[PDB]
Amino acid sequence: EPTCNTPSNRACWSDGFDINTDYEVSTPDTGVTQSYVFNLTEVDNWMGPDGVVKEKVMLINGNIMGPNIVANWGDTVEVTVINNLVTNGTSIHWHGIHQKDTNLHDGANGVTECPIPPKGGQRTYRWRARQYGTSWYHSHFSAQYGNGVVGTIQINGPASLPYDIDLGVFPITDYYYRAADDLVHFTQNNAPPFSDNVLINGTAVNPNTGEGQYANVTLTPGKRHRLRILNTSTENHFQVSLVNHTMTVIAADMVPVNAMTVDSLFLAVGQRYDVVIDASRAPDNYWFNVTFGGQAACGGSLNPHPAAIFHYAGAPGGLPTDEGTPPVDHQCLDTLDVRPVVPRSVPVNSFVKRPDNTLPVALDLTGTPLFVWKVNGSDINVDWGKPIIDYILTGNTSYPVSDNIVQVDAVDQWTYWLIENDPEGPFSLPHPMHLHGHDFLVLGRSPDVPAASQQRFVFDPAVDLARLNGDNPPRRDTTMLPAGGWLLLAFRTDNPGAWLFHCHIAWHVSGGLSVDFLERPADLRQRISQEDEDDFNRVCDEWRAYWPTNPYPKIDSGL
Ligand SMILES: *[C@@H]1O[C@H](CO)[C@@H](O[C@@H]2O[C@H](CO)[C@@H](O)[C@H](O)[C@H]2NC(C)=O)[C@H](O)[C@H]1NC(C)=O
Ligand SMILES: *[C@@H]1O[C@H](CO)[C@@H](O[C@@H]2O[C@H](CO)[C@@H](O)[C@H](O)[C@H]2NC(C)=O)[C@H](O)[C@H]1NC(C)=O
Ligand SMILES: *[C@@H]1O[C@H](CO)[C@@H](O[C@@H]2O[C@H](CO)[C@@H](O)[C@H](O)[C@H]2NC(C)=O)[C@H](O)[C@H]1NC(C)=O
Ligand SMILES: *[C@@H]1O[C@H](CO)[C@@H](O[C@@H]2O[C@H](CO)[C@@H](O)[C@H](O)[C@H]2NC(C)=O)[C@H](O)[C@H]1NC(C)=O
Ligand SMILES: *[C@@H]1O[C@H](CO)[C@@H](O)[C@H](O)[C@H]1NC(C)=O
Ligand SMILES: *[C@@H]1O[C@H](CO)[C@@H](O)[C@H](O)[C@H]1NC(C)=O
Ligand SMILES: [Cl-]
Ligand SMILES: [Cu+2]
Ligand SMILES: [Cu+2]
Ligand SMILES: [Cu+2]
Ligand SMILES: [Cu+2]
Ligand SMILES: [Xe]
Ligand SMILES: [Xe]
Ligand SMILES: [Xe]
Repeated sequence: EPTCNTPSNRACWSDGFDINTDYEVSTPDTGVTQSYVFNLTEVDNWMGPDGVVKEKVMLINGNIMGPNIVANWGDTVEVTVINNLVTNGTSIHWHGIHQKDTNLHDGANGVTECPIPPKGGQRTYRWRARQYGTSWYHSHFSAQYGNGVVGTIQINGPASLPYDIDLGVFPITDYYYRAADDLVHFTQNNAPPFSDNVLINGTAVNPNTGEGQYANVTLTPGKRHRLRILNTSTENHFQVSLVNHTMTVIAADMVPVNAMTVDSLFLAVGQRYDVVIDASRAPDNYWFNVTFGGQAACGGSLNPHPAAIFHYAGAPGGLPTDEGTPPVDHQCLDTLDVRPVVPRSVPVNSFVKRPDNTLPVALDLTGTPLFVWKVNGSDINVDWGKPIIDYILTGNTSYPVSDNIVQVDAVDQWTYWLIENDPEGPFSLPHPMHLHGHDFLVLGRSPDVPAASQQRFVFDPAVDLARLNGDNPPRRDTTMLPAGGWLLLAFRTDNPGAWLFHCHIAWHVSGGLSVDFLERPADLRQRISQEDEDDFNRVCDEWRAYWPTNPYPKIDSGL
């Protein structure tokens, strides 16, 4: 908990801890634990926020999102998850939480654990808050989170700018009336649909019926407000802007950055930005707009103008009256202009593309179903009843090809990775690439061009080394893989474990778009505590015993 964190000095946190402390190697010892229970249930014919009745939802504690997790830098977070769905297993991934030597609590069913069985299955996750900022959690059971199994994480800590009010979490998500599993089946043979609506902080207005409500945020005039924006969608990538206001970014994902004032922001799926907003405009009501760019290549909604209201306290009630100005087209790309407060530096003056450091993404339209995604020649397909961790605990090293294991034995070294976006395929799409267990450095990407321009780019050392940035590049957990192009990433092998790396569009990871970095398997087997081993076995026991009774087939990757 904080001892010197105030509106005038958000840079300070407590004795020996501030915005400049390297939070990757230094953690406050609070001795405090925050507890939550997530009770999952399945509801049919559920009337949602915009009036529309949905066939089926799967909810945490009977709400549209689960608990808002709130703790301090250095606390422990402990969550009991109880699966009262009918047929589905479940696993909760803590997106943005590195799980430093807690790989078994990562929530990747088929990798770190088996799914928690239905009809009362239970498991407790426990992790340390070694990073402060805005994150989120969600099911990793195929596309299950598309049904409602999702919520926010707020870990308090220092910030790179002074601010007066913390408005809290502000999750933005696409919203589909059809259920996740039908959408998985749909996207296996059909391009993904636009979203029926966009929920902002849990609420939206129906574009046809006018039912539902606008998110309504009250700003205190003259004050600096921290707003924690998240994109918790399954596919939609968002552009956001506040009419007649700027936003000053103070963090990207769970990494604080030097303050950057912008008129608008692109958020890929899974991305977060903490911003500061100054209520220094005439007291009034202002639209907060969700827009799309990129020639629909990274999403869209059937609601043409999803919005929230920003209301100055003391202003009249009612709807904003200035519809404002369309933001610049972000071309399905996040900004590489952010600079982490705590710096990292690495050499970018030489690189050789090789099979062992290249991950070629490929759309295969030649099998069944129609749309199958492959990485390095293979579509991922995990075994819920036999996670990689079971191999580790059993000394078995013959992993199925379908597990897309990329084994990395280097101890605490920087590793570089070239991701190629189907430069020779029929067509290519932007993908939000997400890495479990670490933040990566974004050293660079193919030239920024319009998202649907069909331009194809292969890494060329001769011209591309010069475009790389090794001097405190963007560091975060999610970044865009340009359509038709490439992305050059780097992470340090400081955390033994099995760590998924995949596109975060539910339909694409469903259809195979992922690898699994097996980081220091040898060190891993040694760091698994007896309590994690026993509990891993207990849960796998119960799943394996349940699965032969499940009425439904596994129809996708499992992720
Ligand atoms: C998870 O539970 C859902 C909800 O019942 C299942 O989704 C159904 O799946 C079947 C078989 O593919 C479809 O015919 C239905 O249309 C789906 N219903 C809905 C509302 O999506 C899904 O099969 C379950 N997954 C597993 C492996 O148990
Ligand atoms: C997001 O929505 C939540 C849920 O409605 C809001 O939480 C409420 O905040 C108001 C104003 O402080 C309180 O009167 C309620 O008691 C809160 N409800 C709960 C359950 O927390 C939250 O304010 C919204 N976020 C933003 C940024 O406006
Ligand atoms: C959003 O919330 C604010 C805060 O409650 C509402 O502002 C009030 O609006 C009424 C008239 O509707 C005024 O009489 C009050 O003086 C306002 N309170 C404050 C603190 O300014 C506002 O109505 C809400 N906006 C909408 C459209 O629902
Ligand atoms: C921000 O969102 C608002 C509210 O959805 C948009 O306002 C609508 O603008 C359209 C386009 O001309 C009008 O036809 C509607 O009547 C407006 N609706 C309301 C409720 O007033 C606004 O256009 C959006 N601005 C941007 C820049 O996207
Ligand atoms: C889960 O929630 C249900 C429905 O509200 C409740 O009846 C049940 O007791 C809960 N189970 C547990 C173990 O919390
Ligand atoms: C991709 O597969 C090739 C075999 O064709 C292998 O040599 C290479 O190491 C693989 N790359 C990665 C990072 O898995
Ligand atoms: Cl993660
Ligand atoms: Cu995620
Ligand atoms: Cu994740
Ligand atoms: Cu993708
Ligand atoms: Cu994941
Ligand atoms: Xe590099
Ligand atoms: Xe990576
Ligand atoms: Xe990948």
